[PDB]
Parts: sequence; structure tokens; C-alpha cells
Amino acid sequence: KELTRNDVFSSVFQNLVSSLIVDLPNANEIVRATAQEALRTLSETTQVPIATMISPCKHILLAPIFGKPLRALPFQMQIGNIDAITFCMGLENSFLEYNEELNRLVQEALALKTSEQLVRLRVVCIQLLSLAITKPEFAAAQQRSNIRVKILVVFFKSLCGRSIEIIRAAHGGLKAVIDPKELLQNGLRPMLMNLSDHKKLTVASLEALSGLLKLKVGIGSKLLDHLLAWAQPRTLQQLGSQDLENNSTVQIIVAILDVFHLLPPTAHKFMNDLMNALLYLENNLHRCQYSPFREPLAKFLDRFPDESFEYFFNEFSKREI
Repeated sequence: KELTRNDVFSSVFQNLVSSLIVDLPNANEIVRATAQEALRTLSETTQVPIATMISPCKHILLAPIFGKPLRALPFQMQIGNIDAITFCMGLENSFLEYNEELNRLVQEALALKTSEQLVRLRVVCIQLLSLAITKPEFAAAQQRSNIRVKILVVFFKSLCGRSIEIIRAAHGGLKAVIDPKELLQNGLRPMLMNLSDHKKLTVASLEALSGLLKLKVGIGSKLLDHLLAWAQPRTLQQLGSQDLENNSTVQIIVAILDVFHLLPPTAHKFMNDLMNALLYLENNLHRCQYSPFREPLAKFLDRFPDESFEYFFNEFSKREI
């Protein structure tokens, strides 16, 4: 608590800071998190910035952080190194331009239970790229290298992927970088082609569609057509006794209803038809009190409350609605 000055911060305190820094890129996640938290609390208890404390002895981390390419290093050490990149860059100022080599390295690594480790590496890569392009200090440096368009197209390609977690990571990165129309249309063209397919849309596809629409009203009608195609023939009659919590078709159609939460802000064309379809699903499913389909409609009604309110008010006479 009583440490006062940088010269006092030197010698043994500098040794402690060096120990924390060398322990930062360690493979073990718990060790890395503990080191980060300890560094933050040690900096705050001495009333000096973290970057000021770590700048004098940054070379001990510098020696293995960039000299050894990630490809040669083992996978866990790669995760530790990239997390160290993210944490060190997350401070005020350091590594003005020399991390762009690792930027190309991570781009080429991303372009192509070990599967869980690969997923973790990919999501950390998404986070690293989003943070790197977010801060204007490195954007000003990278403007002439035209890397930002590469970052955007790689983010779009990842958002075209199948794993839901990397979809969420890419959506978060895109949200961060919002605060390119031709590139956006080019990237959404495969999404439009995928949405054109009927009865061939997975839950990850619907989640990606929702993420893209979070950024064209006929898409809603097409989703209604897919809903109807999934809905009539045999599903409701079979699911009368079968549980609805863990049937794949049920999750798919729940996603179909859910992606109607973030439709364009204008008044929805077939809201009447949407709720008639909901009544269809509820009645021929032979369920009266509760149905899982209600909560996808809850937020949809909340976002557009007025017209729904009157449309149910004029239907007050009948009990079912």
C-alpha cells in the first residue's frame, strides 16, 4: 500500500512485475486470469497506470511473444500467447506497429477434445481481431495496408460458418466495429442463397440470419413460407404426446418464430397471419395452457406493441385469443 515512486517501483518490485509479466502468457487459463487480476489490483493499489508499471520490463515478454511464430508453438501456448496479445493491447499504448506480423499470422490461421481447443483458439482470434481493429490508434496505422477490408471479409466468412459460438463471436466483433455496402451485399449474397432454400435451414443458420438482420421485408414472408412448409403435414399431430423440449424440428420452428423478433421496424405485413398461424400450431398440437411458442412471440409483441394491442382488443369477444 505504501509504495511511492518508480525508483521504489524498481529493484524487487520490478522483479515482481517481471514475474507477473512472464506468467501472463502461460497456457493455463486460471493462471493467466489470476495474473491479470493481480496485475490490475497491484497497479490500482499503488495509484499508477498498468502500462506505466509494465513498460520498463516489457522486453522479457517481447523476447518470446513475437520471435517465435504461433505455428511452431503448441496449441495451448498459442492460446496463451494470443490472450497475452489481447490483454497487453487492451491497455493505453504499446506495440504501435510491430504486431501486424502476428495480425497476418492470425488471419491465415483463422482462414483455414482437440476440437474444443480449436474452437477456443478461433473465438480468441475473433476477439483479438475485433479489438485490434476497434481501437483507432492501430486503424490509423493500418489504413495504408488496407487490412480492415480483409478483417471485414474474414469476419463475414466466419459468420458464414456452422459453429454457433464462432457465429456469436463474429456478431459481437461486427457490433464492436460498427461503432462497405458493396462488400456487405457480396457477403450477404451467400446468406440470401442459403435462406432461399426451403426445409434446409439449421438453427445456426437462423441465428446467423438474426445476427445479420441486427445490422427486405420479403424475407419475413419467405420465413413464413418455410414455417408453413414445416408446420402442416405431420408435426403437430405427432407431437401431441411427444415432449417439446428436445425435438429437433421443435427447436428449428422455435428459431423460425424467434427470428421474427428483429424484423424491419416498419409495420409487419402478416402479423394477423402470424398470430393465426400461432393459433393453428397451438390448437392442432392439442395444448391449451402453455406452449413453448409463446416466448418467441413475447418479444415480437413487445417490440411492436401498439398494433398487436388493438388487434387483440378487437378480438376480446372470443376466449381463445
